[PDB]
Amino acid sequence: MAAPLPEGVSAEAMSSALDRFARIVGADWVFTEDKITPYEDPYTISNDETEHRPYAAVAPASTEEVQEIVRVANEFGVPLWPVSRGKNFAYGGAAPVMSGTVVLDMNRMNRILEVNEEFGYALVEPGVSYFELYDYIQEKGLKLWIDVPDLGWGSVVGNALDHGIGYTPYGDHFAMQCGMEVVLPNGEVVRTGMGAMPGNNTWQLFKYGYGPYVDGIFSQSNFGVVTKMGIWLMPEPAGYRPYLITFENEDDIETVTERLRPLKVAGVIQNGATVRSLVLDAAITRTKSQYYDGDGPIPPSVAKTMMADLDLGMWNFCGALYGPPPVMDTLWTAIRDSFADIPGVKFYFPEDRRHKVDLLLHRAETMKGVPKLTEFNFLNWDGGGGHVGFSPVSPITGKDAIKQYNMVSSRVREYGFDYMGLLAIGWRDLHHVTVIVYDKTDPDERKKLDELFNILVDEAAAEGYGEYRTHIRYMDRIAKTYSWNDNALWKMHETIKDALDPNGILAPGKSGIWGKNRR
Amino acid sequence: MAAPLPEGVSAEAMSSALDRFARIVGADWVFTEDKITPYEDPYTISNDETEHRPYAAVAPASTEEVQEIVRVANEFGVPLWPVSRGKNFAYGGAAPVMSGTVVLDMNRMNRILEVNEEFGYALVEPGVSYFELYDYIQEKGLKLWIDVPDLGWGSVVGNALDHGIGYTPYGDHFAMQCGMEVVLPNGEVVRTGMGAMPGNNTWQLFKYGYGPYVDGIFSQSNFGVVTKMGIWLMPEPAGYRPYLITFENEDDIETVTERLRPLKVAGVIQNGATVRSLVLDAAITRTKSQYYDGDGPIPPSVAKTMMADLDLGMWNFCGALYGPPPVMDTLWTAIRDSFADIPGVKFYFPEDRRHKVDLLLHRAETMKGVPKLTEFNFLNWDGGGGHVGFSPVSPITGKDAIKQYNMVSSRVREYGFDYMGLLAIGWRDLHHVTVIVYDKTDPDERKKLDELFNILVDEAAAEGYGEYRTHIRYMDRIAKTYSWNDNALWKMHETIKDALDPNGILAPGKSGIWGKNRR
Ligand SMILES: *Cc1cc2c(cc1C)nc1c(=O)[nH]c(=O)nc-1n2C[C@H](O)[C@H](O)[C@H](O)COP(=O)(O)OP(=O)(O)OC[C@H]1O[C@@H](n2cnc3c(N)ncnc32)[C@H](O)[C@@H]1O
Ligand SMILES: *Cc1cc2c(cc1C)nc1c(=O)[nH]c(=O)nc-1n2C[C@H](O)[C@H](O)[C@H](O)COP(=O)(O)OP(=O)(O)OC[C@H]1O[C@@H](n2cnc3c(N)ncnc32)[C@H](O)[C@@H]1O
Ligand SMILES: C=CCc1ccc(O)c(OC)c1
Ligand SMILES: C=CCc1ccc(O)c(OC)c1
Repeated sequence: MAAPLPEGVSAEAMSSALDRFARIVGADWVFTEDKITPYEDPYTISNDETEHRPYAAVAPASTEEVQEIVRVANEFGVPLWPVSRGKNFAYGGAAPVMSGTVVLDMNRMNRILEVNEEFGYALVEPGVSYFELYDYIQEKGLKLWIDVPDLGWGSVVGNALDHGIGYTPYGDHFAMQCGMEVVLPNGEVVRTGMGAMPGNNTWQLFKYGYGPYVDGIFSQSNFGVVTKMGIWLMPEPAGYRPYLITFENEDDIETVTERLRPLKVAGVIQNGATVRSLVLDAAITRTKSQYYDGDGPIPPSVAKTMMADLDLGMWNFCGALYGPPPVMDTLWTAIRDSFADIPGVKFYFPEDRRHKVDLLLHRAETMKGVPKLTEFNFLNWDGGGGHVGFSPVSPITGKDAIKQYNMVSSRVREYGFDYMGLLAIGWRDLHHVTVIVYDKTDPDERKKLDELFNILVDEAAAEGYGEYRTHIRYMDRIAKTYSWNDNALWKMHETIKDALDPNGILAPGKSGIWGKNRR
Repeated sequence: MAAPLPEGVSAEAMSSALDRFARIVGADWVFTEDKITPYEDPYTISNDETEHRPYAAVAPASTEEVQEIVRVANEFGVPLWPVSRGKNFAYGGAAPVMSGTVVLDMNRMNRILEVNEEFGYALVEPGVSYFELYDYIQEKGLKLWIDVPDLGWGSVVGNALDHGIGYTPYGDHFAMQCGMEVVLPNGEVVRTGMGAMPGNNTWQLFKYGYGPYVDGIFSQSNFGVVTKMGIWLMPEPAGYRPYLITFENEDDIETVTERLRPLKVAGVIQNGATVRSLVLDAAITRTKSQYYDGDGPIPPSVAKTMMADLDLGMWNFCGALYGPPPVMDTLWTAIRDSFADIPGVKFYFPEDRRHKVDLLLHRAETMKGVPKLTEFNFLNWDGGGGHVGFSPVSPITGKDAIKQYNMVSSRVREYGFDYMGLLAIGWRDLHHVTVIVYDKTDPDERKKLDELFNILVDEAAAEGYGEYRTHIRYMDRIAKTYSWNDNALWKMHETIKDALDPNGILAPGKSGIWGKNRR
């Protein structure tokens, strides 16, 4: 039941590390036994209780405390798993790849250092939630919008660092980053970009500074602990019009994707708009048992009944227009005209929706940066479960979108799960995120889910498709798919890992990076 | 006369390396003795003939040749200076920081691998010029625009890697980079992003791939040799209207900058528009001798004559509108109304310019990505010179812009040069590039220029202002300005440098990064 020590670390070295942590942060902020529960992955996959088990957690309240924790980790060989808020649900929560790792929980580092209206940026510590930043802005009356993922309880910092996405024009969270403070694995502190200039007034204004542009190496990484991050924020626009376009046929995603490509590449679709499958959208407001008594995935009659009941299609394109009315009118003509000849297509603004509790009314808040927790509802689809994200990247091409749709949905449904797919529209790509809802308390369901997930990764890789982000359980497996020139890129990451973190004390296994002591 | 050997490298070691280079590339493509002259800085600053002298150059035609050159460099400890085209004029040309370095000239690697109209991207080798990419697009009738710096003979790759800028909405060249192939300092080759996925179709569509985001560490860097690079390209817009707004008073730049800020942060100003001083703009079509017979910088009465003769201001704001006419009309109303109340303001479209050879008619081409060589015209201003760029970063704030103007123009004029100032508007910053035109053939003028440059650096840094880019001569001095926490950031760069390049054979001194054998 209890976590094992990490390999190569004695009870004495662990015990000396945890006493030193308690001196740095205070005894109230070192969590070791009954108190480790929140750091376990909430959505279990393994049936092996020795896997992904944190030994303890430590909750610092300053950069100095993070530095001291990292120095102690080096002294005793005790590996850390840094998290900003640790809400990485469906990718492991706050749990580490390697059992015995100590979570470094930066929740209590929740200072909003600055929100600047005139330049549209925030400078935040890692414990700052989307709810907290949003509330600060509303309280101060600042004419800025934030960009939120579906769950507002996450970290502005942590989500961006994991290459997270939201649903406004600022939906590429890491792309909006500007300036960061990093505790390097030796416990030294650096500031990137203009933050390296003493007395600067440009840390959050100009990304590069001078010399190598290194901010990105601390994203999806174990090269450092990020303790402050700047992020650009969108000025409140002069107008906002959310829309939903629904498609009748699963096979419409091919032509729909062809039509989205020129609109997104030219920026006529201004936001990280989405195309969401029926069940993902139905599960926000309904449960399977309201339409079907069976244990399988839904049959076609059930899909069609849900579509007619909820005014949803098999595919649901949710986007928004932003700016002065004459600009929004022009963009709407180009978007509407692109879809208007597909048989079965329907166009909605919010005023056109029948239900008070409705997909479009919900996503209208998301696409103006309003944090919420409504998306958690899809976990009740089959009575209450966990989820995991299978998140391959696609070109914005109909051939690829319908290929991935067919490959993923056929397998998910074969293993007894409904298909719940998001196509998140990036600058030149789709993130295809399949959320697989399963009973995480049931060892037989966990076994099927694990087998299915390995199949989806292998079949996607055999088609030249890689994941952008993954669960702690599969980080090695995904690294091994990026194998060009005999794993050349991971050999370079391991070179950088050994130089910055020779003792391998930061997040062993994050993104399949281990360091020389554990390779 | 001849370059010295690099310190620590024997005549035998150099001779053995150069013979091995000739076996790799062919004896015709190793340049020594008289064939070295194009690799010298054309715009000399030092009065010491032993400084910034390349020993030789080698001109490979494939990534494989680049890899074998790098392996031989490691074997003999012979340092390389990689350039894509080596047209870095005003920052050293192709010349190295450290005398005795061999230039690794990638001009002959000039394949356009792909230009993709429907996804708006190109994949290019380092030798591809902006002319070549532009001409390929026009010949194939592809509906794409490129983004050019003022000089079209530079490298799409090399300019981006040095954080170069241009004048369309795609003006931040490095920001539009997607996917690269790098020869690491050990001679191994890696592909970043989705390039690491065998059989991918997403290298130029999704920046990150999976894991640490490293593309940035190879910009303004000596961490590797970039051999292929993707870049996003703008779809040809539905319309295009370039404009010039002129201001009568040198002090107008304070209020003008205050008004530019909200327009830029909200994206109403769609491109990397520019505010250029009178002399920089006058010098595109006139010489000082046509207005003034005096020895040094122009007096106020001569400025007023020039302004009325050319329809220029003390400050000239050159931008463009892009997209459908209703969009261009809406953005123009916001831009025009922001400046309308400034005494002495004048607004011009191309049809309003009375000169046939004119600043606006020239920059109208630049702001739709037409490569040209007309910007060298300003070098005629005082009878023929070279130039160096003093390039501090500023907030988009009136107070900062007028402070930098006063600091820089005072000192430049005091040392006998005219002030020629560009404020290139980025997303949240101004790049303030002062081009100092000087008689590069005169040791007394080079001594004044060198002393002036040192003063501009030290005075800017005393005000918390750092340069985004600099000349080879000043790379150490600029690195030493980014000194926060006892030079913490450069200690990290040196850690990564020693891990990737233990022999220190890539570009010692680039961005003030030397490697353990030479610091
Ligand atoms: C189940 C689920 C998940 C989900 C979602 C909807 C549901 C129902 N909607 C999402 C969305 O729309 N967009 C998105 O990007 N993610 C979405 N998710 C996934 C996930 O829940 C969220 O992304 C969530 O916000 C992530 O958690 P949080 O924001 O708390 O981030 P974290 O756990 O602290 O950090 C993630 C990992 O990054 C590394 N890390 C984080 N902080 C640091 C610092 N400061 N230094 C170094 N590394 C850091 C760690 O590897 C950490 O595990
Ligand atoms: C005098 C002048 C300069 C100038 C300009 C106008 C005038 C009159 N206008 C500019 C503009 O509008 N925008 C801009 O960014 N620069 C402008 N300049 C400056 C300069 O001349 C140009 O930027 C020019 O394009 C740069 O030269 P080029 O494009 O040929 O680039 P390079 O010399 O090959 O590379 C520059 C440095 O980067 C590193 N490097 C380059 N390639 C590699 C590869 N493949 N791998 C690793 N490092 C690389 C080197 O340090 C190289 O010296
Ligand atoms: C409804 C799903 C939203 C979602 C978006 C992006 C993600 O990476 C993700 O991971 C589990 C979930
Ligand atoms: C006319 C000046 C254009 C210009 C722009 C950016 C640069 O860095 C530059 O360097 C000298 C020159």
